[PDB]
Amino acid sequence: IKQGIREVILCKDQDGKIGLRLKSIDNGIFVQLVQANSPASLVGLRFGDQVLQINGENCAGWSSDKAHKVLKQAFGEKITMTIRDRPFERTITMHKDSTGHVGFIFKNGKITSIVKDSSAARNGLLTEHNICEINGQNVIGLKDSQIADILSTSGTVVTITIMPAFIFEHIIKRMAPSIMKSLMDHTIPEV
Repeated sequence: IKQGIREVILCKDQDGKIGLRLKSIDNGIFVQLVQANSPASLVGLRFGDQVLQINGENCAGWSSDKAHKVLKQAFGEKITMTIRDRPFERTITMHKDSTGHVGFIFKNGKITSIVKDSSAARNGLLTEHNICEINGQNVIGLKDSQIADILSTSGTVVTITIMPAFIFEHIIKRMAPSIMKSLMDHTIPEV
C-alpha cells in the first residue's frame, strides 16, 4: 500500500472497453472491479484504488453512474487517471510455522479468528476483515478452498492485504457474486 498518488494512462481496447467498474464511497470514487486482460488490469489498477481525477477533472461527489458516463464519453486515445493506492486496505506480512500455518480462520474470505501464539497473532492480524489480495494477487470471489491453496502454494513469507468488512461490503454491493468469481482479475501482474 503506497502512500502515493500515481498517474495512469489508459487506452480503450478494440471494443471501447477499459475493463473497469467504479463505486461511489464517502464522496470519493473507488475501483469495484478490474476485468482480466483489460487496459485497467494492464496499467495496474487494483480493487480498492481511489480515482481522484479522470482526465484532469476531480471525481469528488460523483455518483457511480456519472463516473461510468465519463469513462465512456472520453476519446479512448488517452484517458489519464489520478490514483491513490488502496486507501481502505493494509498489508500484513506473516511467516509460516513448521506445519505451514500462519494462524487464522476465515469464512467467505472474512477472517473470523486468530490462533494463539501464531504469526498472525504476533503481527496483529484482525478479524472482521475481508482478504483482498495474497502475495500481491487478488483473491476476491475465489472459493475458500482456493484461497487455502494459494496460502499452501505460497513460500513461507505470506503477505496479505485486508479491508474492514463494513467497507468491503459497501464496495461490492450491487455486484452479482458470479461476476466477482468470473471477471475480477485474479492474476499475478505482467512484466
